[PDB]
Amino acid sequence: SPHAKYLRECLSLAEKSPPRPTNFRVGAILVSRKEGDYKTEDDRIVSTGYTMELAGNTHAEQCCLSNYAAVHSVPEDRVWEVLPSEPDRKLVMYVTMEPCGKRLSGNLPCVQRIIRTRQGDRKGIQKIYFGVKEPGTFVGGSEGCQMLTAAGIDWQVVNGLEREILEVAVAGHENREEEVKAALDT
Ligand SMILES: [Zn+2]
Repeated sequence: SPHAKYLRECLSLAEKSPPRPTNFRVGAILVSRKEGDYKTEDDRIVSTGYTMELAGNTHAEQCCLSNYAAVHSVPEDRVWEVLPSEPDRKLVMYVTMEPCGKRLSGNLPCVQRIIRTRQGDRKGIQKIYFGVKEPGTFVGGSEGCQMLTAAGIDWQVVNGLEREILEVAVAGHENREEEVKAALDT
């Protein structure tokens, strides 16, 4: 019920990303939600991010977590130590596209950044919502979803925004419109 609204807010974040010929403009919002029969009024925003918000070749999930790490004065790879881990609440990430499980560079993929948050006595991110079951990379596929399931992280596709999410994501690409039509065909 609130999921489409959160993904529209994610799409507005994605539009802050600079269009480039090889990037995927994505936005992400991390939410703390009461477990069970929750009220969206009681949601708390924990962090936000978008592709290339931070210098270099950064993804939306990466920027979302690194923003929180910077505010809490820890290195980005130790953000798991400071993310909320409260009784009766769960961390939920909304992101326009499926988190990637493979990156064409040496950078850690987004699903691994998500899985990393569950360490020690910290619950980490418990569920991912996204609007297109394709990663924010050229690879395509569902490897991100498979890695989430293998790690015990829930995920759910929210239908109805696929074309708009893709049009924004690949706005900087030479063959963007033909590429959108192919992704919607998939
Ligand atoms: Zn990614």
